[PDB]
Amino acid sequence: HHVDDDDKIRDISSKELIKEMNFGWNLGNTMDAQCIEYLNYEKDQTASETCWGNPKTTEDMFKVLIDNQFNVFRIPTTWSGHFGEAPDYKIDEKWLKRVHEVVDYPYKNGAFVILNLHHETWNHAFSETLDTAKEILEKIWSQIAEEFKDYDEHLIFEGLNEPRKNDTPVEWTGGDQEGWDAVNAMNAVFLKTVRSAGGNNPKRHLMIPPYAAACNENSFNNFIFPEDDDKVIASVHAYAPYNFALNNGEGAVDKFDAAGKRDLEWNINLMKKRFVDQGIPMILGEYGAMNRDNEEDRATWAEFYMEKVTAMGVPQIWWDNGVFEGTGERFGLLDRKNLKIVYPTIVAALQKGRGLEVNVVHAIEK
Repeated sequence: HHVDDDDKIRDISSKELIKEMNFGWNLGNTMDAQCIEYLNYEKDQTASETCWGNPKTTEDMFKVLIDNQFNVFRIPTTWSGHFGEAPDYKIDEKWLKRVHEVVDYPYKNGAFVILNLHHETWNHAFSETLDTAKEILEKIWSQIAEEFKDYDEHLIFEGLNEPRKNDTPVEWTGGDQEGWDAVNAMNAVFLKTVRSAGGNNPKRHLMIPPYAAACNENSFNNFIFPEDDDKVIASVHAYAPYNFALNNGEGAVDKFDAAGKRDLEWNINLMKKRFVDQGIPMILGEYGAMNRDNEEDRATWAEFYMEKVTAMGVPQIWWDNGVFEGTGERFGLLDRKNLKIVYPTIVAALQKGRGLEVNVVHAIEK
């Protein structure tokens, strides 16, 4: 130990590393917020951060979550609108500086941080678009890898978010050959680009999604996961059971019933069979259940899903968009302005289901 550098990145496998993860939270609707048309990014390259209504991110927001034993923070980040033309596609310096500031909030506090490319307009899973998309991917990921090359293993890159065939019948059903081929080609570019960047990047842990990051047989069966790289993790998003957790139309329910339970087990089984049983590390980078004024049902669900993915060594990361009111997706858990856990029974259910001591700190008091 004694003579080791403070900069050094541990050479450790993703399967071992993820045993250090408790469970996670996304800074949603923030660095991913995309208001290219409404705002004027050329005149203020970091105003997008608060354009969907969240406050400007602070270090104390992460400290509250750490106090509750969250230790992986995903920072979904939309680059589109903040970078220049071909052939350099240069990221604007002020936007990169702010993204760097936000990553440092959980990072400098010793937690895990995932940084991705989020609501990109240019990386859709189409054939006639793919050449450009690979070119941009390469240029963008080079810059980000260069910016953070000195960061240790706690900073993970997730190459793409939900790459898919936007506005076609196969957008959300798991895709088709054109989409599968495109997502595989883009993932391999991301992977090649980081592994050959400077500093710690060769040993950085890297997440790649199947098509749409979808938990579904089509996507899973057609996803190509790399040989002999022990530092790659599959990225999957799964708000199951959809009718309870995320559906705002006719099939929606506010009760976690015996059928929602079976639907979630089925989904967990698909991940188990595709990844855990194949010795592939995976992280559920998004999940959540909206508030439908049903705290006890959401607590039971969250404990159940946590205990099920914990029972298999898979961490999951709550999607928190800061939204608590309205019709629309109420995934808020942290009140970012008052610095309070709004649904402490949900956080207790995550601690409990993870196998941790239950201790919810900074609860609202109602």
